[PDB]
Amino acid sequence: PVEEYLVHALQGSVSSGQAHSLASLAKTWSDNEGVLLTEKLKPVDYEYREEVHWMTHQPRVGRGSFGEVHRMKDKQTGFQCAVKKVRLEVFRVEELVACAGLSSPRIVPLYGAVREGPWVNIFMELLEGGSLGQLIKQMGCLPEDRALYYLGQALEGLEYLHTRRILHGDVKADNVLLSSDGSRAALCDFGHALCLQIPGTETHMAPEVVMGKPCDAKVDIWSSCCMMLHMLNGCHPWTQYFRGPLCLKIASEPPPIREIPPSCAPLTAQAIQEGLRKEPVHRASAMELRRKVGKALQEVGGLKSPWKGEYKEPR
Repeated sequence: PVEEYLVHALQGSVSSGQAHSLASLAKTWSDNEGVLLTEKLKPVDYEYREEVHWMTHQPRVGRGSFGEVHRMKDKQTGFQCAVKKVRLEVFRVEELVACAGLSSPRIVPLYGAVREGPWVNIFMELLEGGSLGQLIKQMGCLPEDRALYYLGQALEGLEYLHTRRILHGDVKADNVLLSSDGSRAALCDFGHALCLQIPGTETHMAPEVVMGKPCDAKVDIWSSCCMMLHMLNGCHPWTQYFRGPLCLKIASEPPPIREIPPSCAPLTAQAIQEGLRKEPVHRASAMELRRKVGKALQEVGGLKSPWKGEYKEPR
């Protein structure tokens, strides 16, 4: 109830504050208010309004599944970052509560969040390498060493989250952002996150999700391995082989391990198989798989292939 009391001073205002304060306010989001977490983004006279205090790039172009992620610039500081626009009516408290206060090089830094009208604007570091999703499309598919390298980094992000009892909930290439030189990958977008003790991408769904079973951190591991397949093949699993209601096929069919490219090294194939066990209790954890994937990268000679480089044909 004292938490409830402190939230009142925050309501109706945009302030520069700390992560815990943003999390507490976000709990009330189920007309301009919020907390900005970096001095690079500054409120003006209790406000932070779109096209007034911050502006989106040029004519508005987006990234993300819904074209909801934009480049933006603080008009006062000149600082450039990314904004994810979320509809207030659909906003999930966990999108901010699960990630406010996190600190890991494997998770994209949260810069703040501001409600304005029917919008929750979530601000974060702009990673100028773009998304791993964009990279797969741009390059066709990724060589084995680079795919293992990014899976490894995603799994390190997952270790950090799972230890803290946070389920990401939608691990996929679109949700992995890259530094300008491609050397650093970080998890982003906690829209589907859950605090342990709402559907992610269907192709990446674990059998226990589709079957309505109780879910734990292992769901992120299955999804990360569907992302691995996406990286190697240039397409999602279940894209070929099945052409109807997809959720049923995930439940009834063997894991999509037949999509592992034959040319992959044995430990790569082994790692993907352990992450794609249908029963969660049999599936590798984030730590186990991260060690296996790190070893697999070493087994193919470490990271050698070019950042960008040459278009490789999708399967």
